[PDB]
Amino acid sequence: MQGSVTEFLKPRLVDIEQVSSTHAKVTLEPLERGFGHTLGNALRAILLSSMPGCAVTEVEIDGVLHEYSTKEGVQEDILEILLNLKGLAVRVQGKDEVILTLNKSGIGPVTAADITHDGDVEIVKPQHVICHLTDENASISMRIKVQRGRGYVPASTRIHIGRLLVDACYSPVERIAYNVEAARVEQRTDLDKLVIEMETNGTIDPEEAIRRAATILAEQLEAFVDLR
Amino acid sequence: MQGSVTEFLKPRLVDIEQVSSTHAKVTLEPLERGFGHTLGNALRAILLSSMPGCAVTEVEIDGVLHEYSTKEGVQEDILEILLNLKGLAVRVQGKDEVILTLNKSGIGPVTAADITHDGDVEIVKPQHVICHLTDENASISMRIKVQRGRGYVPASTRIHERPIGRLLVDACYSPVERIAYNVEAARVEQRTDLDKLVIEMETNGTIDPEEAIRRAATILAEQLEAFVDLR
Amino acid sequence: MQGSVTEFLKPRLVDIEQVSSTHAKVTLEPLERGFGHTLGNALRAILLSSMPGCAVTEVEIDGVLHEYSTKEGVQEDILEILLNLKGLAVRVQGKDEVILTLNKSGIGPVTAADITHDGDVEIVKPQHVICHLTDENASISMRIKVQRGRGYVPASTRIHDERPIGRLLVDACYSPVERIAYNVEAARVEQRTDLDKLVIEMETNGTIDPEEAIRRAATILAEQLEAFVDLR
Amino acid sequence: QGSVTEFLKPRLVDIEQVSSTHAKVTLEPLERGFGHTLGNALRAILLSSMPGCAVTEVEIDGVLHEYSTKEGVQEDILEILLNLKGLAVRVQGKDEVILTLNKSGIGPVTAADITHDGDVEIVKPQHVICHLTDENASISMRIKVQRGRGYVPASTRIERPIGRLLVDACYSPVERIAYNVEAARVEQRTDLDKLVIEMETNGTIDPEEAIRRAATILAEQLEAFV
Repeated sequence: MQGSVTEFLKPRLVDIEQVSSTHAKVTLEPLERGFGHTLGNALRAILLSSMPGCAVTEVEIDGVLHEYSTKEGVQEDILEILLNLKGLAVRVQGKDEVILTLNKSGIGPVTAADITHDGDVEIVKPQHVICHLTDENASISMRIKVQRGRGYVPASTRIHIGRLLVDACYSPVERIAYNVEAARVEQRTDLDKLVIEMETNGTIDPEEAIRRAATILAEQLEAFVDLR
Repeated sequence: MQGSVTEFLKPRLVDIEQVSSTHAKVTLEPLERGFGHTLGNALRAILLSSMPGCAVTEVEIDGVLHEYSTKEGVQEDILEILLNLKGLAVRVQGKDEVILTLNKSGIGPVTAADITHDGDVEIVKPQHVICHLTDENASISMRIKVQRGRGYVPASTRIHERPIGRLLVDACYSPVERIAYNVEAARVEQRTDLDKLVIEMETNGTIDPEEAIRRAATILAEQLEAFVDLR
Repeated sequence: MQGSVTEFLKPRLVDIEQVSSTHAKVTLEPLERGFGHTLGNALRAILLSSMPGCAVTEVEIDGVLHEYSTKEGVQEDILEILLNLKGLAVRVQGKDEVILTLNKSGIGPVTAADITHDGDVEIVKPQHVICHLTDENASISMRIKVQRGRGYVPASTRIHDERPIGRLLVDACYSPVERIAYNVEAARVEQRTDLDKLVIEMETNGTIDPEEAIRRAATILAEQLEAFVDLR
Repeated sequence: QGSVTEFLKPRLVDIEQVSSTHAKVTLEPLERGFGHTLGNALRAILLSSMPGCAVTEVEIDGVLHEYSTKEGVQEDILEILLNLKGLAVRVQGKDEVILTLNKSGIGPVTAADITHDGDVEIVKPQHVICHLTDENASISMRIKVQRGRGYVPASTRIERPIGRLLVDACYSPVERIAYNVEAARVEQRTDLDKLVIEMETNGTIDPEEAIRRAATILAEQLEAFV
């Protein structure tokens, strides 16, 4: 090449290792010394708190008046059910609120697969157990409210009829970790590669989780443009 | 939620408090919770290591063959002069290298103000003493090389050249010297959650506080180009 | 149900076991005897041939004229590159044709991660090697055409034209389903004893999710039957 | 997937009744490979999931056990139950209908002698159930016809005894199925087939409705994936 004063060498998503359906290892590579931790800490903060996502916020179970109520033909208590509903990982098309209906009579587990198939709704882990009906004459009929939000708004902060409130885990990102490691490139010798380890709820893809973290970051800096 | 700026309020340079000529307190305000430290740490890392800046790298003094003493008519030894030249804070237009000539005969201090006025070269502290000529028949004539760079770069360079440069001085190209930040709850009255990031800067004068920030942000934003939109 | 016309248990996606990023095991459960193989064979046929998906159809490499010509500074021959481009797994937003540009100068592998970042495009396996530049003065600049199609249409089945000169044709593997297998297994239900559970083993190219691959197979099936299920 | 109409959907294009209980239905616009896909799907539904009414119980006056024979009837009670098994009846919208058969005279007591019920349609009225020998002979029975699936034997059911008799239920409205894919010569394109489904029914079901019910069972199984 030809120049006089170098000041670039930007990283790019170079590899994706899906350890599982909800755990991956993304690696941004050309990283000038010190930039591993700079982007690593910036992103880890965005991923761990500013990611969008859908989450169950309310549930209306038939016969259940309040949380400390009773469901004779159900193994776990209503509280345990709301705790089960919190882990309902759902990916919805574009709406910011969708009502899910769950009708189930029988002996055995009432899983997320028993939820009424809505075309515009995606159930990440259908094998996710929400209930366990004990007797063969037992049944549950509930309307699970799923909303689009950010972060973690628990039941407390509110201003509210069997409307059962459930702690909202809106964030598609469950656990972020990063390592800087020497990306021993043939060319130079001082370059690193940032390895971002993700543990999502499935509702978000690793690469899109990164491209949204970067977008939140870059947009915060919009008022400090200065080209070059 | 749609395109270009969502729910997230964005920060902007809201105030600049120059504690002195080289120490200031910049404050970016509308900051959603958690963004104070996110930008604060991102920027503090860019400011503390990726800032450009000019620095004296070589000096050619007439009569002086090498860094070890003997200069007839000058108070301080050549080494002390090179150490003095290191502190020469210069802000240049757009040359990654400019040669400054300093001719001076006369009793008293040879300051940075005596350097030959180059149009594009801006001398931050003209009262910066480089020398002290003892007798009245004493004089120095040197060509000070000023280069653009980043970070510290020791006198270690080369191994074995029409144009030369006899004496070498350790280059501390960084303009930014020390960074500190505080998040503090902002004051807007309406939403009273919001924070304001206060970035405390101690520069070498060759760089303005706001431009130091807008360059830090630009290095950050450009690193993210493969995950955002630009490029 | 009340007057009764049904008298039959309907299966539903009950579990998804992602053996890996591109291999999963989907299981539809309440299945009346004989229905495991009936749906299993129906679906396996739809999945194995009627699935949509994105695929590289054309490529325009700078300096390369014919598909059987040389290249300065690249390890593998142009044919090998087109074969490499076939395995480019890309997931695009909403578009039946997107042009991807790949500019790369240097030494080492030119992977899918080097493709110019389009917002519209999603590159499934960025570590996918497309090239290997031998000398440092070596470089490739190509425009890879990615189209939305169905199943697999070989180069042969594109023998006419448009701009034959330069545009190198590549075999299109539109379907994101590389291999399907199914097992019926007794779903040893709590009370019943005639019920099975259909286990569909999938080996996709990543561009398609297991459950959506099934819900698209079922949709192709159900829609074929539209003239015998309603139409009135 | 963007989805929405790209494949050539087939439709019932012709019906060739080789006889009263044997037909050849043909669904035509069929993209390559879809002949066998639908052909095998349907053939499995037709061969095992079809409804159909069947005689399950019979209450003959004077008769108690199957070991009885009757005063005035040619064939023994067992033979009569075996005759009742072949009673092909098509009922409106019910899962159980009681048929009454009163008959005095000499000659065959056929399905045509069964008391005309509005809902009940008797497919083969000339179907012989009995043969009364003397002219003072007569039978009076209530034949129970139920809706169900597949072949459900009498052993799946069995003061002391109730009224009487049980008969092996052959609910399946269809006996045998066969299909051929054959290239269609549709005057549009050329890489298309036509599925020919050969049916041998018991008469209680029409060919086209047998297909439209097979397709409906199929499509409804896929409801959770559509």
